[PDB]
Amino acid sequence: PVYMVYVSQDRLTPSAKHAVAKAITDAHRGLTGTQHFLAQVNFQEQPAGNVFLGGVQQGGDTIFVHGLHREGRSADLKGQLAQRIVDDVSVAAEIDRKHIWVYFGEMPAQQMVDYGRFLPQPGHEGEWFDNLSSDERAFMETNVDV
Amino acid sequence: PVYMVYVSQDRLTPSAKHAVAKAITDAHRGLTGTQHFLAQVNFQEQPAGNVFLGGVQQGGDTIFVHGLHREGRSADLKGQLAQRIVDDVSVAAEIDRKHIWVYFGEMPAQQMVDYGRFLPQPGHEGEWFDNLSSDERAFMETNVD
Amino acid sequence: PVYMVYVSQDRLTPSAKHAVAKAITDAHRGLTGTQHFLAQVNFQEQPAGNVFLGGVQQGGDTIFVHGLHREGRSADLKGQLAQRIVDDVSVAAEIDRKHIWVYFGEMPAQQMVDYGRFLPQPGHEGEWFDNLSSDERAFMETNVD
Repeated sequence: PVYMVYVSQDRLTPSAKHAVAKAITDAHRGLTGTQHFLAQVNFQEQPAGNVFLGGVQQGGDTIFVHGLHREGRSADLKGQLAQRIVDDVSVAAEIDRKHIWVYFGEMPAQQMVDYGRFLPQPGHEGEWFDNLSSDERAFMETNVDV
Repeated sequence: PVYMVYVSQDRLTPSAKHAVAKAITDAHRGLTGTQHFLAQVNFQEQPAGNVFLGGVQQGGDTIFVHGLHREGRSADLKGQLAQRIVDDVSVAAEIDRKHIWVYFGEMPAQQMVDYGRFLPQPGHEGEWFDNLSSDERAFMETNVD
Repeated sequence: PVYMVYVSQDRLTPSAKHAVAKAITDAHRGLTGTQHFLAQVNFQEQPAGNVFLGGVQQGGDTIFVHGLHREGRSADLKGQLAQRIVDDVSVAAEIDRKHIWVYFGEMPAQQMVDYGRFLPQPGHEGEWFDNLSSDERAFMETNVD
C-alpha cells in the first residue's frame, strides 16, 4: 500500500515519525498478511495553520491518513484496519484520536505498481514474490525494519 | 469531507486560506447538509514552478482541489457542488476560474473515519452526531466558523 | 489527467522536473489521445527522509506517481500507460525502476473539472474543446510544449 500521512511540520520528531510509520506498517502487515516491505508510509508535512475544520484554522495536531489499497478486501477487514491505525497512531504520535482522520481508497491491482512491478491480487503476495527476480527480492528485503 | 487544496506557496495568504476554506465548507454544507465541522480543507503548498500543464512549467496561480467524499450522492448533486466550488473559490481567492481544477473521489462510508469515528451514510449526519460522546460533540462544535 | 508526483526535495532539478513532466505527459497523450494541455503534472516535494518502506527511512530516490483519471479506459490500456510511465520516468529522472510506484485512480467524468470546465467522456476531447470559448481554448493552447 501507499499511506499518505498529512501532518503539520515539526509536529512529529524523527523518532515519532518512525513510530507512526511502524504503527501503520505493522497494522497493515498484521491484518492483511502483505509483506512489510510493500507498505509505503509517505509523510506530507505542511506548516501549522494549513488545516481548516469547519472554516476554523487548526494548530498542529491534525493527522490525515489517506490509504491507497488494492480492491478485493472485505468491509469488515477494512474497518478493523482503519480502527487499528486510529488507535496505534494515537499511541505512536501521542495524539488524541479525535485528531485522526483515516480514508481508504481502492483500485484494481492491475493499475497499481510497487517497486516498478504490477501488484498481485490481495492474498497472493506469496505467488507474486516467488516470481520476482533475485535482485528485486534482495532490494525488497532490505526495506524491513529490525 | 476532506478537500486537499494544492496551491503555490503564498498564493493564498493566511486570510485568503480562511476565505477559501470557508467557501468550500459553506458549499459542502449548503448542498449536502453535512455539518460545518465535518469539512476539512487541507492546504498543500509547493514552490511556484512545480506545476506543469502540457509539459509547460507554470507560475503560481493553478489551484487543484481533490475532494474525498462518501459514496451515495447523485451525479446531479456532485456536479452542482463541483461548480459551486469553482465559482466560490474563484471569488474567495480572486482567481480566474480557468485556473481551478476540481476532482471528486468517493469511498464507502464504512472505510472513512473523521475525528476518529466512522462516518454514517450521507443524510444521516444528525443522528450520528447526536450519538457521539459528549466530549466528541463538544470538540467538533468548536470547529465551526 | 492530474498526475501527483511525490518526490524528495532537490532530487529533481528544474531540468529534470521538466523531463519527468514531459515523459508522463507524452505517455498520456500518446496512449489516450487526450490533448497535451489537459495533462497536469503536479510535483509534491518533501524533505528526504519522509518516505518509509517497510518501516525503513528512505533517502531521496523514491518516486510515487498518483494519476487521477476519468473512468472508461480498458485495464489493458491502463497497464500499458502505467508501464510507459515507469519506463519513461526512470529514464527522465535517471532513477532505477525499482524506486518507482504508480497508482491510477478513476472517477466519473461528470465530477471532474479541468480549467474550470467539466470533462467529457474519454475520446470526446475534440468536440468538447471546440465548444469552449475562444479565450478558454487560447489559454489551454499556450500549455503545450
